Amino acid sequence: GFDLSTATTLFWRPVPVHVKQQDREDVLEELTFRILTGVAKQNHNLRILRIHISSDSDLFFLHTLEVSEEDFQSLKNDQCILVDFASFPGKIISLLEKCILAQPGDSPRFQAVLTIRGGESVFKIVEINDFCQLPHITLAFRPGN
Amino acid sequence: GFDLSTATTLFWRPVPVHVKQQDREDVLEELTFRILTGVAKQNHNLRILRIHISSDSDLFFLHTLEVSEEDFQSLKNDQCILVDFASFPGKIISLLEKCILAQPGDSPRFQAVLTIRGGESVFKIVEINDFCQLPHITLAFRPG
Repeated sequence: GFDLSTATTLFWRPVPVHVKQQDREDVLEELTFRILTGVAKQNHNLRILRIHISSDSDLFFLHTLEVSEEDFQSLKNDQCILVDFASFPGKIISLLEKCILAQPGDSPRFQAVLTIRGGESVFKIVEINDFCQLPHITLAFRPGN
Repeated sequence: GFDLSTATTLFWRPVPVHVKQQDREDVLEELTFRILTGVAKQNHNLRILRIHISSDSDLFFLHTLEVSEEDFQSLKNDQCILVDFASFPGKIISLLEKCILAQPGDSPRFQAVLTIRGGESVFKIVEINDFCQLPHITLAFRPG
């Protein structure tokens, strides 16, 4: 539903992700994240944020998230987000940066987690401090483009 | 149950708390927090953690939280706690210290949040950054 033609790519580079699957060991792999901002192909007046997860090893490992300004309102409440739709894609990049610059000796420590299931995957960026683990943001991705 | 005689207080001082009860203004008031450690009178091997929140008046009414090592197992799972029961009170104190030394111009900023909903009060310590608000720990308290 997203218009890839009239779209602006703010982010497109590999990001260290702990890919978790049920009844399987955790696989740490460099996954490619592409963050796009623009309007829908169905509506050129509705601003939609798009995040695409891909892989260099698996060509058809595709997970996609599309969030409009309307759905962000419910997401802002559940995630207790303190910014509006404008600077929201930027805050994702800031969190994604911490995962990239993450070091085993860092405290607190950030890492990207992607839990794959049947027909839905759950992506999140968590914090590992000296006490507990905190999910900074939780997003739901769908298979395909 | 809890042996008040053989109990050690590790923390007892007022803490700035943002009362987020109902849906009104973020009422700020310093509440007195007390963290005790001890064992059960029936089972000396069972270590017990006691947390007391107060408003400090002549009523001496206290909302208390009691977490034994058995209750800690269930608490460790939900809150994703990565430390043992021994270092657990010490980490709570550290978060309480951050709330006290917190300033409006800090980023990120720690603060204590209180919410009272029908008898049960929900206390949690959250982090205020440039993006969102994240609870580091969420504890339920009971009257008396």
